[PDB]
Amino acid sequence: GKLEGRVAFITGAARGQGRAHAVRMAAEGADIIAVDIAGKLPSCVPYDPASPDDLSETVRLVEAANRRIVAAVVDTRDFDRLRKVVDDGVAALGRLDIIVANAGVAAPQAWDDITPEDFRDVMDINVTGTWNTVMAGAPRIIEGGRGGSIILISSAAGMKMQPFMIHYTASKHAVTGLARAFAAELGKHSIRVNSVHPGPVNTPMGSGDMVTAVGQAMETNPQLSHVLTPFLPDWVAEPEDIADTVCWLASDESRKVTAAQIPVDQGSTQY
Amino acid sequence: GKLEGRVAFITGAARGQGRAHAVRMAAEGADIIAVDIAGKLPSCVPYDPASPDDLSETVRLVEAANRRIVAAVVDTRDFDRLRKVVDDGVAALGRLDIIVANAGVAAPQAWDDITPEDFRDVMDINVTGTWNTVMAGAPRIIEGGRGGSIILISSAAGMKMQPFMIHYTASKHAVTGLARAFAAELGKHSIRVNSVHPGPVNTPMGSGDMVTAVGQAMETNPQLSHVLTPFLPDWVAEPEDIADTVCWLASDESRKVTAAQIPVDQGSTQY
Amino acid sequence: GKLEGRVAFITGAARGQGRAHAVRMAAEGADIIAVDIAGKLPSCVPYDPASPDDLSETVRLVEAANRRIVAAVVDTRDFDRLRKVVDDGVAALGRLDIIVANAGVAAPQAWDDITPEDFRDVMDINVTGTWNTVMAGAPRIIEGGRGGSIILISSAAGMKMQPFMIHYTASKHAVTGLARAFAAELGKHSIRVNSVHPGPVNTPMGSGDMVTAVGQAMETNPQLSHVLTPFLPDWVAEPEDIADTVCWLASDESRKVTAAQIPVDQGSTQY
Amino acid sequence: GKLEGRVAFITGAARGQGRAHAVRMAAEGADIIAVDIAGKLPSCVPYDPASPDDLSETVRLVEAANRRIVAAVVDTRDFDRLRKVVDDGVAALGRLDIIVANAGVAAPQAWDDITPEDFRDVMDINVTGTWNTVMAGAPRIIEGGRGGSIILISSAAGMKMQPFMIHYTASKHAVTGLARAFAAELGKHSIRVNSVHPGPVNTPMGSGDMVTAVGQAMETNPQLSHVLTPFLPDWVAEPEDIADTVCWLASDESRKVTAAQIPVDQGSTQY
Ligand SMILES: NC(=O)c1ccc[n+]([C@@H]2O[C@H](COP(=O)([O-])OP(=O)(O)OC[C@H]3O[C@@H](n4cnc5c(N)ncnc54)[C@H](O)[C@@H]3O)[C@@H](O)[C@H]2O)c1
Ligand SMILES: NC(=O)c1ccc[n+]([C@@H]2O[C@H](COP(=O)([O-])OP(=O)(O)OC[C@H]3O[C@@H](n4cnc5c(N)ncnc54)[C@H](O)[C@@H]3O)[C@@H](O)[C@H]2O)c1
Ligand SMILES: NC(=O)c1ccc[n+]([C@@H]2O[C@H](COP(=O)([O-])OP(=O)(O)OC[C@H]3O[C@@H](n4cnc5c(N)ncnc54)[C@H](O)[C@@H]3O)[C@@H](O)[C@H]2O)c1
Ligand SMILES: NC(=O)c1ccc[n+]([C@@H]2O[C@H](COP(=O)([O-])OP(=O)(O)OC[C@H]3O[C@@H](n4cnc5c(N)ncnc54)[C@H](O)[C@@H]3O)[C@@H](O)[C@H]2O)c1
Repeated sequence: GKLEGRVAFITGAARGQGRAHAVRMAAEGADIIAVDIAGKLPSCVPYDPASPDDLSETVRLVEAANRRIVAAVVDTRDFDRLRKVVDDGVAALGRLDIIVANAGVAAPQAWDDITPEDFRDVMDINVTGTWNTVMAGAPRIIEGGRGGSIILISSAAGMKMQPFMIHYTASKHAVTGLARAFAAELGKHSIRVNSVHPGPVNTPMGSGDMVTAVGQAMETNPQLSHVLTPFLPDWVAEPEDIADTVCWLASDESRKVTAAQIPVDQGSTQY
Repeated sequence: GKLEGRVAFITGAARGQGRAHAVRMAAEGADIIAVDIAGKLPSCVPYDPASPDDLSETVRLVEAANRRIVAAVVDTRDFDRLRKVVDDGVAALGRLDIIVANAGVAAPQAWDDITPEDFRDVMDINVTGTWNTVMAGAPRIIEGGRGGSIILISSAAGMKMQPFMIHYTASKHAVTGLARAFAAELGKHSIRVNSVHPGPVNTPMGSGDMVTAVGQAMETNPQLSHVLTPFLPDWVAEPEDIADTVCWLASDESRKVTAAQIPVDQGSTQY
Repeated sequence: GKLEGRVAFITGAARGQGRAHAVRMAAEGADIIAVDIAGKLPSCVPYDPASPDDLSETVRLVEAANRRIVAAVVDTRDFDRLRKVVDDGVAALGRLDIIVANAGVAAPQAWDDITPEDFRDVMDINVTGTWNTVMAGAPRIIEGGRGGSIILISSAAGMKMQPFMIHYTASKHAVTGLARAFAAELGKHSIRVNSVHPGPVNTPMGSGDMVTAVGQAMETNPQLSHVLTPFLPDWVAEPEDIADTVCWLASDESRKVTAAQIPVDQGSTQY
Repeated sequence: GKLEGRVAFITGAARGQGRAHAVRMAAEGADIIAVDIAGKLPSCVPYDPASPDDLSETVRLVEAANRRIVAAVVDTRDFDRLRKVVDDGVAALGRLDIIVANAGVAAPQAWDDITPEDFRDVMDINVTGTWNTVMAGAPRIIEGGRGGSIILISSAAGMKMQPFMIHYTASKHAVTGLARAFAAELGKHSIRVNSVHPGPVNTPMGSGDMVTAVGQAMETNPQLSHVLTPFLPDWVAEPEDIADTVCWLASDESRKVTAAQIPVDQGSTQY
């Protein structure tokens, strides 16, 4: 496997893309430190939350590949507990090489329906949770002295833009900034830091009231409806496609790639 | 003048570039709604704070140009107070056409010296404050039915990156995201939203211990010393050079320009 | 007048945007060196060519503003004649401060209908002609020892992309590269070099004949139909709108701005 | 073998990165159509040209990997010959899946030492040769009806800029544009088109008088010396590092990635 003997720390691992990364990296020989909030999301979020049962299933899948996994229910906004969990994982698994900062939320809203609390919540999770993840993981990669690879999941919205969520777009741009900023200062440790920018991905972020919320928002400005048009026939990527790119970024075959924005969007950022 | 009969809402107006904008737009015929925190900055900020007296001196300068000014001591993180101040100002001056979201802080710090507090404070002011500013002002532009122009002050850091301030670079990227996102949804009201990206500017953001904080950070990674190198002979722009660009963006001579990132950096973002 | 005493060299001056630059900079007090091919364009170009009479009309409009103007029929691909025309102009007018490299062509074609000759003709005009223009003018700017300002006209296509003209998008990207490259080496002379990226502009390039060509190419791929969608209500800028931006770039009010890509596209490059 | 049963068409295959792509893709199970000028380079080029013997050695290595290879000495500027070579290769090998447009030249020169001939030569090769490559291969990928993957080799210069080669920088931006424009019209055939942007690579592009040419150009503007500074400790990548990224883009593990600019530059485009 491409990641034999390695240990990856992955947030938002209970389902969707985060589960896809855990499962892919375990298959490549990595042991896993997996976290998810596994509970209530901000009230502007229209789809269903993840559950402790979801995270148990990620655990089951990773063990079925014969790898060790340390999993915990924790909010990426809770820096002290996140730091504690990472330290407990590393003590247990012996090292840390890879961070995937994947936990995030989306909430379609017309600009003038976004309350201060709404803005705060999305920014807190998508940016501060992302910064907390690097801050919990990086000193443990540095201590090993082997170099490493940190992948921050941004969005197509964080390279170009996405309409009907001012907070989300801001937050995903902030993630681009976090990648370039952490890349510059962590590069002397041979730690690569890169951001990944998916278009629409087939995950439970499409569940609950998402379709309705998107539908309602679009009505407020129909001129903005083609911002996510791809060049390929596909509008939607599978979580495995994102895991493909993130696996490559984790692997030694991207050892010279850092500070980069990697789109996996069937071309829509150039549309 | 290029802004006869217009009204501009300018944040961070007590000194530096914010004062230069007020003075420049006043000279152009605009009445002003000016706000500043005029007091203690986050503990990670190494330079000196502004005072209420700094804000009064901006008031004097604008009145000396024979223009009207409404001014208030207010934190851009305080949405409730900011909306009230804007609403009273617009009631007093008759309309709103222009927003310059200019209040911001900088703090040189090694990445591993940024506490959760420091990160939060820089993010809250540079992003949340910026968002609060548009939210308080844009409805007043809309109701006038004339279109208008909103300028968000980002940084070179928000187009490329700047080392030794993870929070700052992330926040200024977020500001790029705010300008594109607000441009997309407000465009139907004929409201332009653009961001401006200065390199170093000759302001009191250079005051107190800033040069010291800079050298101390630079010491942690000398390889990063040349990120801000210009193509022109000059490393530093004057606040009036930034006012030059923001005035163009406020004027009817940029009516078709929106969602843009305008650098004023002597070429450094391409260095 | 913002350009009193200055001299500007403008290509593609016979009509459209180039004429609007001449007229505007004349109104601001500059004398003008104006050239145009004023004759046949490559066969892939679907709209009507300019004529000697068109250039003569630009001359009269410039003379009407009480300015001096040296005008000549010349192909920007003709490096020797372009250099002599500049040299003659500078001998007559005393100096050179400003370059607007505006001459260019557009040709909608399905990717597989572009012949080698078509690709060559579009590249030669849009890239080599632009490069010849800088090589003919920049030595005379340097000679004066006053600094100066060079504006290359690219396109939204050269920031993002435009479908159905592989040559044109490539050429306009080359223009972004020319600007950054010349900015880097000419900056030591205090010569700024920037690129300007219009969306659709209301000029003879966008004639009926063009519309037909655009419709034909579009039929080959309907999904690519919304690449030029604006955030503002207007899809088309006026040539005066572009002249507003290029004038600001020529003026001392942008003395710190170099290597920049300035869009005038109502938001479309972020759509 | 990530590429069993596939056929890749690779230009500049006699040595350096082109040979590394041939060798790697053959190891991954692909058969090869390989071309190289294998002779005289433009006179502005300071390093050593390749020879027919170099190309024969590439043939030797692919054959030793137990793969089939069709190789020819041909200039990418020659559309007629290049197309005929591709056609003979596809008649022999059965199909075409992958294109690596890698043939390119570099020439350090102060801006005012670039002759019209130097400019045209660098442009014809890096841009027209690249376009000719796609035009010769893409119809063949289309006729197979299986989708495919086109990788254009640009440079870090084509994402940011590189000093002391106006032509080179312009050509590599043009390559960025080509990737986007072709991605747009070929995506309906499930053909991805992407560009790859290396920083310095350890190849014979460093041979002959390259070191001298670089040092001499640098003397004309010492301010520009740090444009290629990395965030990682290494300034230089190996051709295998680039082959890693091109291999990934050729593979099914980047099936949703198109119109992307992929830097392999240790972070220098964000420096
Ligand atoms: N789905 C898309 O179309 C799409 C497109 C672009 C980007 N993204 C981004 O990709 C990432 C993966 O999301 P997904 O599509 O797998 O959606 P998902 O909602 O199925 O997965 C996200 C997971 O993160 C967890 N999470 C959310 N907030 C958290 C917090 N504060 N602390 C800890 N865990 C938290 C959720 O419980 C959930 O398990 C997110 O960063 C998202 O913004 C998604
Ligand atoms: N000076 C530089 O080198 C530089 C470079 C790039 C960008 N910028 C940005 O330019 C903008 C203006 O900065 P400046 O150079 O004039 O520095 P400055 O400190 O002189 O002026 C900033 C002003 O904003 C005010 N302010 C700060 N936080 C506030 C808050 N929460 N609420 C209300 N007011 C607040 C301060 O009191 C101060 O008066 C900032 O956004 C800054 O980040 C500065
Ligand atoms: N009109 C648009 O929608 C649009 C959009 C983006 C960019 N542009 C760019 O704006 C610039 C000006 O174009 P325009 O809209 O005024 O169109 P236009 O055709 O009216 O003007 C272009 C002028 O340049 C001249 N010209 C063309 N090739 C020449 C050559 N080799 N040498 C000398 N002169 C030459 C033409 O004769 C014409 O007078 C061009 O670079 C064009 O690519 C136009
Ligand atoms: N070496 C670097 O530092 C570096 C950095 C960034 C990008 N690049 C780019 O990478 C690519 C590969 O170059 P390399 O580094 O392996 O150097 P190289 O000179 O060793 O390889 C280039 C090969 O292309 C061939 N070639 C050149 N022009 C040709 C033409 N018109 N027709 C056919 N073949 C031709 C040359 O003969 C040579 O064998 C080029 O596009 C180059 O511009 C190189």
